[PDB]
Formats: sequence, structure tokens, C-alpha cells
Amino acid sequence: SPYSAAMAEQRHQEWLRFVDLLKNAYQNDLHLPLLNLMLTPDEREALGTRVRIVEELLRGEMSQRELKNELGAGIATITRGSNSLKAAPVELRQWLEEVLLK
Amino acid sequence: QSPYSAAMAEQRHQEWLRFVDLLKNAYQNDLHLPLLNLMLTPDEREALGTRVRIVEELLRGEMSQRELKNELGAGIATITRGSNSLKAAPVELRQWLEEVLL
Ligand SMILES: O=C(O)CCc1c[nH]c2ccccc12
Ligand SMILES: O=C(O)CCc1c[nH]c2ccccc12
Repeated sequence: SPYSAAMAEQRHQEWLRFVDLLKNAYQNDLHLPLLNLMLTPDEREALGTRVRIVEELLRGEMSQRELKNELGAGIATITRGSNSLKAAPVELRQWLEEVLLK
Repeated sequence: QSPYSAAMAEQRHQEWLRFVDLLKNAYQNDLHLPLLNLMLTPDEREALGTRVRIVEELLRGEMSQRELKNELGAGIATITRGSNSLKAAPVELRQWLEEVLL
């Protein structure tokens, strides 16, 4: 079954292999061509927009509807971003607030 | 406001490079795994794990179309797009991938 625990374990090891591959691509200065190979153009654009969503949610000045109109993202996308930021570990959120809100 | 413009193409490039730099620092701070969990949906993370195996098998050249669809669940359209991306990749990236993946 595709929802089995053994399949979730295979997906996890495949994901960690990508993370390690990307880790060493940065060390070899090959991260830009590898990300161009592994991601579609729309996936790269979404990642850039999601950084802005994280920044504005952390800042708390703009409303979610306001966020939707400046970036062209739906309300559902904004809400899923807020869900993900809420579930993020404290150590990550603390670092993001120092980087994106300086 | 229209996404098809030289001004918006420049904005998309800066937003992408900002995520690239953010992820580079996360690797150096060992926050890459929670950052990637924050910025990607689980189905996107699963696809990236699968695309590594597609690249591996395309470079190896042994798996056939039925095997690629049976083992990786990748249809003909996905393999074709992955092949297109690999053909566009610079040699230096392809040299390195054949070393670390095989
Ligand atoms: O639209 C989606 O499905 C992606 C939602 C999403 C996941 N992580 C995110 C981080 C910031 C902004 C949005 C998101
Ligand atoms: O649309 C898709 O299915 C993703 C296509 C795609 C981009 N880079 C890839 C690398 C390996 C395999 C597939 C891909």
C-alpha cells in the first residue's frame, strides 16, 4: 500500500538523500545548476514567494488579505504558510526573525 | 502588476536568490531540515526525493520505461521533462552527479 509505514520510510530516506546531495552541491558551488535541474521554474518562483510570506507573517504588519494582493497568492496558500510556520521549531523561528526582520 | 515584464522577472530573480542564500546559511547553521520542512509541502519533498532517483537511473541508463514507472511511479511525461532538464544541465554538474550518485 502507498500509505504503509515502509513506504513512508522509503520516502524519508529518498528525501534525506536529496538534502545531502544539495548540501554537498553548496560545498562544490553547484547548488544553482542542481536546483535548476531538480526544480521546475514555477517551483523556484513559489519558493521565492514563500520567503516573502514567511517574512511578512513574522513581521505581522500586513494582513493575510493584504498579503494575497501584493504577491498574487491565494488565501489558502497564506493559511498553509501560517500553519507551517506555527509548526516550525522554536530554534528555526528565532533564526528567521533575526534574518528577515533586521 | 503583470508577471510578464522585465521588472517582475528581475524581482523573481532576486526573490529566488534570497531563498538560495537563506538555505545556504541554514546548512551552515544545521537548520536546513526544519527550513525545508517549513518551505516545502510534503508532496513536494516526496517529488524531490523521486527526482533524484530519476536522475540516477537516467544517468545509469539501465532502467527501462516500464521499470521507471513501476519502481519510481514516474510516467512518461515526467521522465521526458527530467530528461530535458538533464540535457540542459552544464557538464560540470553532470560530471559531479555521475560521481556521487553512481
Ligand atoms: O500553496 C501551498 O500548498 C504551499 C503552502 C506553503 C507551505 N509552506 C509555506 C511557506 C510559506 C508560504 C506558504 C507555504
Ligand atoms: O513536472 C514534473 O513532473 C517535474 C519534471 C522535472 C523537473 N526536473 C526533474 C528532474 C528529474 C525528474 C523530473 C524532473
